[PDB]
Amino acid sequence: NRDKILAAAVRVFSEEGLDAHLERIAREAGVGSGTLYRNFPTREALIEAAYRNEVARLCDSVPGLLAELPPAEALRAWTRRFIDYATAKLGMADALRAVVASGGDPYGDSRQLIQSALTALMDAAAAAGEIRSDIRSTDMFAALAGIALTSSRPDQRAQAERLLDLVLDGLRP
Amino acid sequence: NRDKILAAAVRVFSEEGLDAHLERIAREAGVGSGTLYRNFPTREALIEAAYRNEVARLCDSVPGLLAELPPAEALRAWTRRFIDYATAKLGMADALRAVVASGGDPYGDSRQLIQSALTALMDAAAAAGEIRSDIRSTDMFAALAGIALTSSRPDQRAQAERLLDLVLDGLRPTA
Ligand SMILES: [Cl-]
Repeated sequence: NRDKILAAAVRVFSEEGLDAHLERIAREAGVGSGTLYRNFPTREALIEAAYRNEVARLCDSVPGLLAELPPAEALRAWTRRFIDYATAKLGMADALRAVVASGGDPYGDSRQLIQSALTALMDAAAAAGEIRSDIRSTDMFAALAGIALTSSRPDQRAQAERLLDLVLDGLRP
Repeated sequence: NRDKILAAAVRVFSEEGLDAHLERIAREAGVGSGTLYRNFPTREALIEAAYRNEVARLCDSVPGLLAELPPAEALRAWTRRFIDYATAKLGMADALRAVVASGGDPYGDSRQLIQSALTALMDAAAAAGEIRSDIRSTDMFAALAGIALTSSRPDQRAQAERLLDLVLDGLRPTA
């Protein structure tokens, strides 16, 4: 419902930019525009909420991934989700740029939250002996950030996947 | 510098709500007020950032706590940090309201982030056999929230510690 509105926000802001038709987001989410407005009264609030929700969905996937997969495989799956997040962030670049230029702070403590999710994955994989234990999570984060910077476009997805494979291979015991 | 400002903001807004003077926050953070205005050009932007920082610090303590303590004791230490957060939240009630009434949203996905931190703690403690595995993290969240609502005054400190003990005892395994 909320997740539906904010998923729709990512899509519509990515396609239409800052000037997106808000009624389109409501309708795609199967919701009235009064409902959209009661929850997200300004377009900047909606943009920021959509960004924050991408961040939270990425971070909050970790316990479930660790529950279902061996920890190095959990880390690998999560790195794909990190690129999905990067591709989303890039998709709504014009919208996020506008919120910042108008005085907003969509980002807040997102970098720390994402770093901590990575630390949780890497501590579990290192404890299991599935990865080396001497790599810092802050350096892995920088590696993923660079792959985001070079390879976040939808058309760069194969290169992004191969670069993720290379960095994950750098973690091998 | 930012962590300092934001920590000071939470402290001052939770104590004084909207009577908070920005000069007091700058002072406690040890920074010049121009520096504070440069970074947070609006009182509501300061309040929102302070709240979000408080949530993220609470969530991000989980890996480190699980690295240093047996997982049920990690859970216990973190639940005290949760009550610290929820007490601050209650104290910042007027300030958080003012962020809303200007069309902003301090809360975002905070509930989800904090519930997930709780899930991480409870998953580890159940895997280790140190707690039962059949309690829901949304229920544990509501239990801790309730303690913050009943037992937030400085004179209720000991009660809050006893309620935390009671809730953690409800988590005890069969064997
Ligand atoms: Cl944040």
